[PDB]
Amino acid sequence: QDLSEALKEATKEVHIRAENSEFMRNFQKGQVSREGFKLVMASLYHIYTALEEEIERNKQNPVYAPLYFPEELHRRAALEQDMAFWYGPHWQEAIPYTPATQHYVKRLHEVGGTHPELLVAHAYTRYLGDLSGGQVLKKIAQKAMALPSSGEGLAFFTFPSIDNPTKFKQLYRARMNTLEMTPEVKHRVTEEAKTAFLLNIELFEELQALLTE
Ligand code: HEM
Repeated sequence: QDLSEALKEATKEVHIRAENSEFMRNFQKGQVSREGFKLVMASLYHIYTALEEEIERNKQNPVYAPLYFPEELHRRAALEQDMAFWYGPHWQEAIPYTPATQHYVKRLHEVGGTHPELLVAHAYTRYLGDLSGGQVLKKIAQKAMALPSSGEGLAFFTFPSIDNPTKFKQLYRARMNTLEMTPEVKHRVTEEAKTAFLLNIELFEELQALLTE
């Protein structure tokens, strides 16, 4: 069975759980505040920073290399612009770095540094979501918070080098399917994808509590 299918199957249950975290439930209903939106976007800034550091570290490693698409996919630059938008020109000392964010970053560095054959799980969990359901979330954010169609403050959700997210997702899946796969790697990759999802749920749990304190 192809890796792209194996990952979709292995994470469909946990995905349902992630959508129904209290934070995402509120987000999807259009009940996201600037305060809540800033917290989550600052946490993604740290997460994607770590993810992409490790991608760059492993760009030539054949257990990752076919998924090397910085121009199309990388989010760090977009997130910097968003941080300048939401937090102002001194954003680097204004943005929070929460413990649940630190925990996700830590696992990203473990994977990138010690288990790079699992990095695909982490890329899959973030980028394929961003190209799919992230575009729905963009539209809700825009409407909730009166964010302009010109895209300021939502650079994260914008892929100016990808014409068509569906076709690119199909390419990315096809290329995932060219990674050298053994039963051992496949099984652990799908497990790590479930972990990546849990790390995201734990962040959403944490942020909700911080908003409700
Ligand atoms: C309310 C929150 C969310 C909504 C409404 C949402 C919605 C979606 C939608 C509509 C799709 C496309 C499904 C399909 O094409 O069959 C999707 C795919 C995806 N979503 Fe999300 N999602 C949300 C949260 C998340 C979170 C928190 C993660 C990961 C952290 C994520 C990861 C993904 C991934 C990896 C895919 C690709 C599945 C695949 O094709 O293999 N989603 N999601």
